Amino acid sequence: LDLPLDPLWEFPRDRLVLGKPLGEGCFGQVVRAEAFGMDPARPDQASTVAVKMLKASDKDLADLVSEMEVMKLIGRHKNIINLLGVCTQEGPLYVIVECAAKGNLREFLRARRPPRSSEGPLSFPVLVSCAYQVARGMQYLESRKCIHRDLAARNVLVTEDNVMKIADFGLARGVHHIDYYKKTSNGRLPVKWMAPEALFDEVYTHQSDVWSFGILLWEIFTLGGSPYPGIPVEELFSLLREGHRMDRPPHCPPELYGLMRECWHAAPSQRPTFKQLVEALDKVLLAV
Ligand SMILES: C=CC(=O)Nc1ccc(-n2nc3c(=O)[nH]nc(N)c3c2-c2oc3ccc(C)cc3c2C)cc1
Repeated sequence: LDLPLDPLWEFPRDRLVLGKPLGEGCFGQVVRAEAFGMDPARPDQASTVAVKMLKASDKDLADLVSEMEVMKLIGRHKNIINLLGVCTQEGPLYVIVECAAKGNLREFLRARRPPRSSEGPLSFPVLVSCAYQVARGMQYLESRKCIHRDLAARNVLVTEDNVMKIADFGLARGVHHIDYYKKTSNGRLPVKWMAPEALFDEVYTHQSDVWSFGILLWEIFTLGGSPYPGIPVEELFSLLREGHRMDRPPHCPPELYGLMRECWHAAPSQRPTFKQLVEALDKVLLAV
């Protein structure tokens, strides 16, 4: 408490009904919720939102406050998870964002793996659209000087209308104390998304995010596959020092594997920019 009141963002906590937790092992810090009157022109209208709360140290408060203020600054875009409001007065700190109903893109793809017996849910144009939308979101974040630093399919959320929304672009990443052997409770090894300059030299640019986007492209066109399959972290270190790159996935046209390999060029200036990736993927989508 004793946080400043920002009337542009403050939302009455009694207009929230907190619901079931999100994430896997977060001690009830992020929950689904219903909000009433998030649109002040429809004060009684319900909507589904997501709420993040503390618990907590003085540092924990400052981290969330900083994460909140980052979202305030970055502004709104169709392909990111947008801040909707905050509860800072007369109670616990809440940060309210959009709820993307279908969950993260990795789980979305894996659950959709294949008269229409030969037709799985996911067609090539819709896979390209997913990649294009993420590229557009990332191009927006870069224009606002935001480096994501862990861009991955697990950090892209999918709305009821299959819109991609980049999540956690404003989360603290503790880049100076990453356990490179860390395996998440879902079995993910996040070191597998890190650009070499980040992993080896602790340098991040927008071009490091471009590297991770290449890994994300590979996840899309393997319908949520795990990158560097079967390669433990110790071997990944030596393979990246030798310049190893992932193989072309099955059922993946050369245009897309081409984009992947460009995103993994050693020199960051020889990777495409997000603006170039948007245009390249746009051409593929228009090719139908
Ligand atoms: C300990 C690890 C952990 O916490 N892991 C986790 C992973 C995903 C989600 N998650 N999942 C969805 C989803 O499926 N649809 N829509 C969402 N907004 C979703 C969110 C979500 O909610 C938020 C509310 C406020 C802020 C500031 C950020 C978020 C995020 C990212 C929550 C927790």
